[PDB]
Formats: sequence, structure tokens, C-alpha cells
Amino acid sequence: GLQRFRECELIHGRWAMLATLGALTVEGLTGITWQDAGKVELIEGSSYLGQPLPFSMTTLIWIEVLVIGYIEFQRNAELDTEKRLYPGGTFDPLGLASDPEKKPILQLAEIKHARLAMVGFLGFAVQAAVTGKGPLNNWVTHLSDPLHTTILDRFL
Ligand code: CHL
Ligand code: CHL
Ligand code: CLA
Ligand code: CLA
Ligand code: CLA
Ligand code: CLA
Ligand code: CLA
Ligand SMILES: CC(/C=C/C=C(C)/C=C/[C@@]12O[C@]1(C)C[C@@H](O)CC2(C)C)=C\C=C\C=C(C)\C=C\C=C(C)\C=C\[C@@]12O[C@]1(C)C[C@@H](O)CC2(C)C
Ligand SMILES: CC(=C/C=C/C(C)=C/C=C/C=C(C)/C=C/C=C(\C)C=C=C1C(C)(C)C[C@H](O)C[C@@]1(C)O)/C=C/[C@@]12O[C@]1(C)C[C@@H](O)CC2(C)C
Ligand SMILES: CC1=C[C@H](O)CC(C)(C)[C@H]1/C=C/C(C)=C/C=C/C(C)=C/C=C/C=C(C)/C=C/C=C(C)/C=C/C1=C(C)C[C@H](O)CC1(C)C
Ligand SMILES: O=P(O)(O)OC[C@H](O)CO
Repeated sequence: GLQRFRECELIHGRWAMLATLGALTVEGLTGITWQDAGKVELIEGSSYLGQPLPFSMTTLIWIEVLVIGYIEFQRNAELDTEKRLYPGGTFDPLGLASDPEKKPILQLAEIKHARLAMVGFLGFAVQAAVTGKGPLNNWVTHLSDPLHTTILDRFL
């Protein structure tokens, strides 16, 4: 459908925004890449910024399935098509998007950032399969030497 696509788009976009930022922050602070994060979290303890966290891989997913499930449902429990995209309310404490004249601008920025992130995460992904290294690394690598770190060195 259509309206549904407007949801699909913004939703994936909001995830893609947190993800990308997330992938970079973890590599920049713990040295662990986003692709390995799963394995090292499973093999070594559950942790965040080095510190250890009790939860096992098991009680870990139970909590996820139950907690994201519950919320994904509550969200789906509303067909006011215009809130299925801009729920507002508790989701807008500061009330930045309260004023109707500002709304369109803010929504334009949000959709651009969201489309941008998705694109970038797509990159993040392909860049992992191809280089076996993290995004933050490829980036500081291409910067250290712009000419000899392109994707042409692969074929050449
Ligand atoms: C019951 C608890 C509940 C909680 C904890 C969450 C939590 C979350 N939701 Mg969900 N939701 C919840 C209820 C509902 N959601 C939605 C509709 C949405 C939408 C449409 C979206 C989310 C998204 C998200 C995330 C982003 C929050 C943010 O934007 O930062 C700013 C805000 C804060 C730091 C405060 C945290 C929120 C919390 C206290 C909300 C509790 C809601 C209620 C009081 C009930 C509804 C009445 C409201 C409108 C007054 C976050 C994981 C987004 C997502 O999935 O990202 C990809 C997204 O796009 N939720 C509806 C209405 C249809 C709900 C109804 O009960
Ligand atoms: C939502 C998106 C999501 C995505 C795109 C990935 C992507 C990835 N995970 Mg991952 N995960 C995701 C969510 C989660 N993961 C994990 C736990 C793990 C672990 C423990 C490991 C990965 C690994 C991997 C990688 C290899 C998959 C493969 O085919 O190699 C072949 C397969 C494997 C090596 C075994 C891993 C199976 C894996 C795909 C996990 C299944 C998780 C689920 C999506 C389901 C649970 C939650 C429900 C609520 C959605 C890849 C980078 C592995 C990695 O680090 O290697 C590079 C790894 O060791 N993930 C949890 C649990 C809390 C998740 C929750 O949603
Ligand atoms: C899709 C979103 C997403 C997802 C699924 C994950 C998933 C994961 N992350 Mg990532 N991460 C994200 C977003 C996400 N992250 C973002 C947006 C950031 C930036 C702050 C990070 C930063 C981050 C770090 C630094 C680390 C992880 C780690 C982890 C692992 C779990 C630990 C945990 O949940 O502790 C539960 C959560 C917490 C203890 C609370 C986090 C604090 C919140 C509330 C942040 C508020 C941010 C604020 C201070 C910054 C604003 C700046 C602005 C003014 C400029 C797991 C692989 C750890 C790992 O070892 O991975 C391998 C790890 O060390 N992530
Ligand atoms: C645990 C329970 C749970 C529950 C109750 C729901 C329920 C819902 N979600 Mg949610 N979601 C969850 C967890 C959950 N989600 C988690 C943990 C995430 C990851 C952050 C998401 C991310 C998410 C997104 C991004 C979207 C939804 C959407 C939806 C709705 C439709 C589901 C569907 O039919 O697609 C089932 C379909 C598939 C599994 C097909 C896969 C998609 C393909 C084309 C892409 C292949 C790419 C690849 C990178 C995927 C990852 C694989 C990986 C394991 C390696 C529904 C309200 C959709 C929505 O709101 O629609 C308008 C939507 O767009 N959810
Ligand atoms: C959308 C933003 C984006 C950005 C900022 C980057 C940035 C980078 N990529 Mg890349 N990448 C992207 C998307 C992106 N990628 C996507 C969607 C894919 C899949 C087709 C890939 C696949 C890819 C591979 C397989 C490799 C890189 C690599 C690199 C780095 C070096 C130069 C190179 O050869 O790129 C080649 C670029 C492409 C195939 C990208 C296609 C689309 C771009 C040109 C359009 C976006 C415009 C952009 C220039 C500016 C907007 C960004 C904004 C932040 C300013 C550099 C850090 C290399 C690396 O990691 O080495 C250090 C590498 O080997 N990229
Ligand atoms: C920069 C991209 C961006 C932008 C411009 C917007 C713009 C808009 N959004 Mg979002 N939104 C985004 C990303 C973005 N959003 C992401 C990633 C999520 C997922 C958390 C959402 C989820 C979301 C919901 C659910 C709602 C909105 C709403 C709104 C409106 C009001 C608030 C505002 O103006 O903030 C403008 C942006 C900024 C000032 C930048 C923020 C600086 C932050 C704190 C730094 C990074 C944080 C990080 C490290 C981790 C936090 C994660 C989390 C789980 C809380 C406006 C149309 C509300 C609406 O439509 O109400 C009327 C609403 O209810 N959006
Ligand atoms: C290279 C140049 C370039 C240029 C010029 C711009 C310019 C702009 N970008 Mg883009 N962008 C670029 C490249 C560029 N970008 C690239 C390559 C990317 C990477 C993919 C992006 C990604 C991007 C994102 C992700 C975002 C932008 C946004 C914006 C806008 C800034 C804020 C705004 O809209 O005003 C806001 C308005 C006001 C302060 C005033 C109110 C409105 C008035 C009435 C109209 C304005 C004109 C008026 C005064 C003049 C006519 C009067 C006449 C009757 C006499 C701006 C139009 C942002 C946006 O769209 O947010 C809104 C945003 O979030 N850009
Ligand atoms: C949601 C998304 C990514 C989400 C990622 C998440 C949650 C990641 C989570 C984690 O990583 C962290 C943070 C930390 C790690 O340690 C662990 C995990 C758990 C792995 C990507 C979407 C990515 C979405 C993409 C790339 C979408 C591309 C769409 C295209 C090209 C559309 C094209 C067209 O629509 C036009 C423009 C016009 C038309 O005429 C027709 C067509 C042709 C259809
Ligand atoms: C994707 C995501 C989702 C979080 C969801 C949460 C927190 C849901 C809570 C969801 C919470 C829910 C539903 C709570 C429900 C509580 C209720 C009913 C309890 C109660 C009651 C009442 C009211 C009856 C009243 C009675 O008098 C008392 C009592 C006590 O009995 C988080 C991602 C990240 O954390 C990572 C992974 C890594 C980080 O770096 C960054 C970010 C991005 C932040
Ligand atoms: C709602 C509300 C409410 C109330 O009222 C108020 C408030 C609080 C204000 C609000 C909130 C908000 C928020 C939270 C937000 C967030 C955001 C984000 C995160 C973004 C991102 C965003 C993001 C984005 C764009 C991104 C992008 C990305 C990209 C391009 C990338 C690229 C790349 C790649 C590929 C690769 C290589 O290697 C390198 C690089 C270069 C790295
Ligand atoms: O679409 P933006 O946000 O990249 O802006 C493009 C400029 O308007 C071109 O003049």
C-alpha cells in the first residue's frame, strides 16, 4: 500500500538513524565493531562501555522479545494514520513540533536524515562484507590516505 509505506519508510529511517550512530560510537569507544558486537557480547559477558552486565544471552532475548513486542503492539494499536507517523504527546516532551507552522520543516529534516541514515547503514553493511573492518576504521583509513584507500584498489 501507500500510507503503510510512509510508515515503513519513517520507521526504518528512525532505526537506521540510531543504528548508524550506534555502530560508530561503539567502535570509537570500545574498539569493538558493530558486526562483532554480537559475538563478543555472547562470548565475553554482557557489557556496555566495558562495564559488565548480568543478563545471559537467553534472559537477554526474553526481555527483548517481551519488551519490544509489547511496545511494537501498543504502537500498532492505533490507526489515526497521522499519529502512526507523528505520535506526538509523550513522544514530544520539549514540544518542538507543537507549532503547526514549524511541523512541516521539522518533518522535512527528519525524513532527509532518515533517508540519509538508511543509505549510510546500507553502506556500513556492504563495507563490512567487503573489507572485514569497521566503518569508523574505513573512514579514518580513507582519510589518512585518500588516494590509496579507494574502492578501485580492489579491481586495480
Ligand atoms: C507503553 C510504553 C511505550 C514506550 C516505553 C515506547 C517506547 C518507544 N517507542 Mg512507542 N513506546 C510506547 C508506547 C507507544 N508507542 C507508540 C508509538 C510509537 C511510534 C509511532 C514510534 C515509537 C517509537 C518508540 C521509541 C522512541 C521514543 C522517542 O521518540 O524519544 C523521545 C521520548 C522519550 C525519551 C520518552 C520515552 C517514551 C515513553 C515514556 C512513552 C509512553 C507512551 C504512553 C504514555 C502512552 C500513549 C499516550 C501518549 C501519546 C501521550 C521507543 C523505543 C519510535 C520507533 O519505533 O523508532 C524506530 C516510533 O517511530 N512508538 C504509541 C502510540 C501509537 C504507543 C502507545 O501506547
Ligand atoms: C536486528 C538486527 C540484527 C542484525 C542485522 C544482526 C546481524 C548480525 N548478527 Mg546479531 N543481528 C541483529 C540482532 C541481534 N543479534 C543478536 C545476537 C547476536 C550474536 C550472539 C551474534 C550475532 C551475530 C551477527 C552477525 C552474523 C549473522 C550470520 O549470518 O553469520 C552466521 C551466524 C552466526 C555467527 C551466529 C549468530 C546468529 C544471529 C543471526 C543471531 C540471531 C538473533 C535474532 C535476530 C533474534 C532475536 C530477537 C528478536 C526479538 C527479533 C551479523 C553481523 C554473530 C557475530 O557477531 O558474527 C559476525 C554473533 O556471534 N548476533 C541479538 C540478541 C540479543 C539480537 C537481537 O535483536
Ligand atoms: C538500534 C539501536 C542500538 C542498538 C540495537 C544497540 C545495541 C548494542 N549496543 Mg549500542 N549504541 C546506540 C544504539 C544502539 N546500540 C547509540 C545510539 C549509541 C550512542 C550513545 C550507542 C553506543 C554504544 C556503546 C558505547 C556501546 C554499545 C553497546 C551495545 C550492545 C548492548 C548494551 C546495552 O544495551 O546496554 C544498555 C544501555 C545503556 C547502559 C544506556 C546507554 C545510554 C543511553 C540512554 C544514551 C544517552 C546518550 C547521550 C549521553 C548522548 C547524547 C549526545 C549529543 C548531545 C551530541 C548492543 C550490541 C556496547 C558494546 O559493547 O557493543 C559491542 C557498548 O560498549 N552501544
Ligand atoms: C519482538 C516483537 C516485535 C513485534 C511485536 C513487532 C511487530 C511489528 N513490527 Mg517490528 N521490530 C522488532 C520487533 C517486533 N516488531 C525489532 C526487534 C526490530 C529491529 C530494530 C523491529 C523493526 C521493525 C521495522 C524496521 C518495522 C517494524 C514493523 C513491524 C510491524 C509488521 C511486521 C511484519 O509483518 O514484517 C515481517 C517481515 C520481515 C521479517 C521481512 C524482512 C525485510 C526484508 C525485505 C529486508 C531484508 C534485510 C535484512 C538486513 C533483514 C535482517 C535479517 C537479520 C536477522 C540478519 C509490526 C507492528 C514495520 C512497520 O511498522 O510497518 C509499517 C517496519 O517497517 N518493526
Ligand atoms: C551514502 C554515503 C556513503 C559514504 C559517506 C561512504 C563513504 C566511504 N565509502 Mg562507501 N558505500 C556506500 C555509501 C557510502 N560510503 C554504499 C551505499 C555502498 C554500497 C554500494 C558502499 C560501499 C563501499 C565499499 C564496498 C567500500 C566503500 C568505501 C568507502 C570509503 C572510501 C572511498 C570509496 O571507494 O567509496 C566508494 C563508494 C561507493 C560504492 C558509494 C556509493 C554512493 C555515494 C557516492 C553517494 C553518496 C554521496 C556522497 C559522496 C556524499 C554524501 C555523504 C554525506 C555524509 C556527506 C568512504 C569512507 C571503501 C572502504 O571502506 O575503504 C576505506 C570500500 O571499499 N564503500
Ligand atoms: C535529526 C533527525 C531527526 C529530526 C530532525 C526529527 C524531527 C522530528 N521528530 Mg523525530 N526521531 C528521530 C530523528 C529525528 N526527528 C529518531 C532517530 C527517532 C527515534 C528515537 C525519532 C522518533 C520520533 C518520534 C516517536 C516522534 C518524533 C517527533 C519529531 C518532531 C519533534 C521533535 C524535534 O523537532 O527534534 C529535532 C531534533 C533534534 C533537536 C536533534 C536531537 C539531539 C539528540 C538528543 C542527540 C542524539 C541522541 C542519542 C545519542 C540517543 C537517544 C535515543 C532514544 C531511544 C531516546 C520533529 C518532526 C515527534 C512528533 O512527531 O511529535 C509532534 C514524536 O512523537 N520523532
Ligand atoms: C551543497 C549545498 C547544499 C545546500 C545549499 C543545501 C541546503 C539545505 N539543506 Mg542539504 N544536503 C546536501 C547539500 C546541500 N544542502 C547534501 C549533499 C546532503 C547529503 C545527502 C544534504 C542533506 C540534508 C539534510 C539531511 C538536511 C538538509 C537540509 C537543508 C536546508 C537547511 C535548512 C532550511 O531548510 O531552512 C529552514 C527555514 C527557515 C529558517 C525559514 C522559514 C521558511 C522561509 C519562509 C523560506 C526560505 C526562503 C526565504 C526567506 C526567501 C524567499 C523570500 C522571497 C518571497 C523574497 C537547506 C535548504 C535540512 C532540511 O531540509 O531541514 C529543514 C536537513 O535536515 N540537507
Ligand atoms: C532499518 C535499517 C537498519 C537498521 C539497523 C539496526 C537496527 C542495527 C542494529 C545494530 O547495529 C547496532 C546499532 C549495533 C550492533 O552492534 C548490533 C546491531 C543489532 C546489528 C536499514 C534500512 C535500509 C534501507 C534502505 C537501504 C532502503 C533503500 C531504498 C531504496 C533504494 C528505494 C528506492 C525507490 O523508492 C525510490 C527512491 C523511488 C521509486 O521510483 C522506487 C524505488 C526504486 C523502490
Ligand atoms: C531499542 C531500545 C528500546 C528500549 C525500550 C525500553 C527501555 C522499554 C521500556 C518499557 C517499559 C514498560 C512497558 C513499563 C511498564 C511498567 C508498568 C506497567 C509497571 C507498573 C506499576 C503500575 C503503573 C501499574 C502502578 C502500580 O502502583 C505500581 C506498578 C509498579 O505495579 C533501546 C535501545 C538502546 O539501549 C540500546 C540497546 C543501546 C544504547 O546505547 C542506546 C539505546 C538506543 C537507548
Ligand atoms: C522526538 C523528540 C521529542 C522531544 O520533544 C525533543 C527531542 C528530544 C529533541 C526529540 C528527539 C530527537 C532525537 C532523539 C533525534 C535523534 C537523531 C539521530 C540519532 C539522528 C541520526 C542521524 C544519522 C544520519 C543522518 C547518518 C548518516 C550516516 C552516513 C551518511 C554515514 C556514512 C559513512 C559510511 C556509509 C561508511 C564509511 O565508513 C564512513 C561514513 C562517513 C561514516
Ligand atoms: O535538498 P537539500 O537539503 O540537499 O538542499 C539542496 C539545495 O536546496 C540546492 O540548492
